[PDB]
Amino acid sequence: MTPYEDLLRFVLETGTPKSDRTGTGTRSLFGQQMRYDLSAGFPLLTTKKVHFKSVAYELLWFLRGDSNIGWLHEHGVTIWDEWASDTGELGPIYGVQWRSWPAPSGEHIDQISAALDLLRTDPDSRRIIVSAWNVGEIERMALPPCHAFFQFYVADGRLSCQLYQRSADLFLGVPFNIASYALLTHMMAAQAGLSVGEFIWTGGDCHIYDNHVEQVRLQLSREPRPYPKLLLADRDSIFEYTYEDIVVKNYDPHPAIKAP
Amino acid sequence: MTPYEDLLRFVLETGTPKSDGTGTRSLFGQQMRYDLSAGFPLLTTKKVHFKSVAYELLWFLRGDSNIGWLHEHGVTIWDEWASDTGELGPIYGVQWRSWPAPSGEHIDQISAALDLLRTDPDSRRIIVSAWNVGEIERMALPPCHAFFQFYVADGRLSCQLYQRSADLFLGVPFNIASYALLTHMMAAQAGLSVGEFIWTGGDCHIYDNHVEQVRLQLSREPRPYPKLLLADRDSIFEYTYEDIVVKNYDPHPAIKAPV
Ligand SMILES: O=c1ccn([C@H]2C[C@H](O)[C@@H](COP(=O)(O)O)O2)c(=O)[nH]1
Ligand SMILES: O=c1ccn([C@H]2C[C@H](O)[C@@H](COP(=O)(O)O)O2)c(=O)[nH]1
Repeated sequence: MTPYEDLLRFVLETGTPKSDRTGTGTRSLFGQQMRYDLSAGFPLLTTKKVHFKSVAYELLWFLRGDSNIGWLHEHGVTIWDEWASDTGELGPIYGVQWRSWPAPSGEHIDQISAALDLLRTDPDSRRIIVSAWNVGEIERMALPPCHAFFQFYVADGRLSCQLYQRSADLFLGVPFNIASYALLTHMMAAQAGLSVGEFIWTGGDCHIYDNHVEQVRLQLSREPRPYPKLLLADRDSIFEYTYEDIVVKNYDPHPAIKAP
Repeated sequence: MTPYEDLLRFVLETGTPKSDGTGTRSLFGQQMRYDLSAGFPLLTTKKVHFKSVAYELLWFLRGDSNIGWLHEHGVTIWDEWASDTGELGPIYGVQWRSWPAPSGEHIDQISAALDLLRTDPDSRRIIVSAWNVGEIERMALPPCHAFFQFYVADGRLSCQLYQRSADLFLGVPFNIASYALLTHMMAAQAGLSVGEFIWTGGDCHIYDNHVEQVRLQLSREPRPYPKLLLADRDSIFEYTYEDIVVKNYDPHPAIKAPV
């Protein structure tokens, strides 16, 4: 019922001091795991208000296979601007690898479509995998992939997804990542004719930045509310979902906490 | 602490029955954690064939696509898949040592990782991937231990493996010992102590034809782990089988992989 907050508390109390690329100190643990039963509720956080619009649009953008911020801008989303070129380009980041992993043949692999196929025709496959960690291409990316690699699993007509995320800004970043992949899992399940199972979040370096400590204590003092419910309009292709096809119902968070 | 045996028990009791030719019990997203300071996680509840483990890893480090070097040393675990020339495709070690970049250049992920460990231990990008989406079809089969990350805190090197598919009875004992061993080498080459080895799996399964063997293993009292000693070397690529001594290994009898 509070996998994120449990993890957040554990790292707060138990994390090891560790210097960071950004010059801010962190407390961190390595190899941590959160598990959500999606059937019980949609894990958009209630102990602090999370901006779902940013989440949903970024995901739709990924599913386009889009390396340009343009389409995000058409929709008022600016979360990627900082890193873009004067043309708006970011290099072959997430979505580009999801939809268009360049194969030696000179062709391209749509990992999203490949996975949906497997889920429909061979649900017991243990190879239903999407990777964004394209070693040869990472240098051309504005940023190395963070949520790097994910797998699907099917049991009893329920779809599960496990994400491997190599680095996790537990306070500022992870709440978006959880919501994003949960959303992805609903979209995949709907398109594969399955229901939702578990979302499993597995992290590499899980850290609380030193300048978020007070914000974390605030958030940990709050009693979680019941989770909202996720609803999707009917579509016959994952690539046809729009922002308007998604509804987050009964989302009742505590107030947003702004970070320094 | 016996994370392996715990996991085995857990999957045996709560696993979902499934298909694939043999059926399995399956759980998804299971994690195991070993403090390498406390001992080398070479299983004591059955004799684990470490010879095959150690040689396989050394073979990986070589970047070798062909099984020749493994026969040279008596190891037959990869036979069932080789071509008549004994090639396997760009499996594990090819990806570790020479991931083909679009530039025509090859990336040595091992050296890159070692270099970060020496140069920038705080890095959260210290990763080796075998999951080369474009090359998987050329491989005799797709990678199981698909990729791994290193992490340093307080001079201690931890490693995390992501393994998409896990034969809990036959495969996982090797995967643990192999990545445990690789962490010791990396730590030594980097001037670090050993921290934790974290095993994270995808489809974690016991084959239906392994249940009796699994029960035998679980009735056995676990014994203290052995200790691993690595002779000195100047480079991770120069280690040899003889550099690797597992002291004080006192396992219960091996358990034959059924037919
Ligand atoms: O989807 C993301 C992307 C980034 N980060 C955080 C983790 C790190 O704190 C930082 C990126 O820093 P590096 O690990 O690359 O150094 O951003 C996330 O938490 N989730
Ligand atoms: O290092 C390895 C390699 C393979 N396997 C197992 C997992 C599966 O049972 C089988 C590979 O089959 P697929 O998941 O590819 O179907 O081998 C392991 O457990 N460890």
